[PDB]
Amino acid sequence: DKIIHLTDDSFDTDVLKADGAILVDFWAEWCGPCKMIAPILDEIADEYQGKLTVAKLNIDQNPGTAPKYGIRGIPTLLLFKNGDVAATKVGALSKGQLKEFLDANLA
Repeated sequence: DKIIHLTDDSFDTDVLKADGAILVDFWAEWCGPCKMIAPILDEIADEYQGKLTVAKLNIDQNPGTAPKYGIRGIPTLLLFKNGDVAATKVGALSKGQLKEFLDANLA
């Protein structure tokens, strides 16, 4: 619904050319922690509408994008502000932990 579903072709447009903040989630289907945080990312899209947009890129279906941001470990949450990484979070975390990360880097 409110979450952008990225591909390798849509990443520049959806992410790098966006006028505002976008939380990108680099994930895969076999990754248990990625699946842990997925419903938390749905809640965050709701609570932070007007402040931020959530986007997801699946690194198996789209294998070109991840090695440009040096990703070696999933889930990796990267926060962008007009196309530049502001903040990096590696591994699973809770709703409250993710909020705290957002509130402090939304800045």
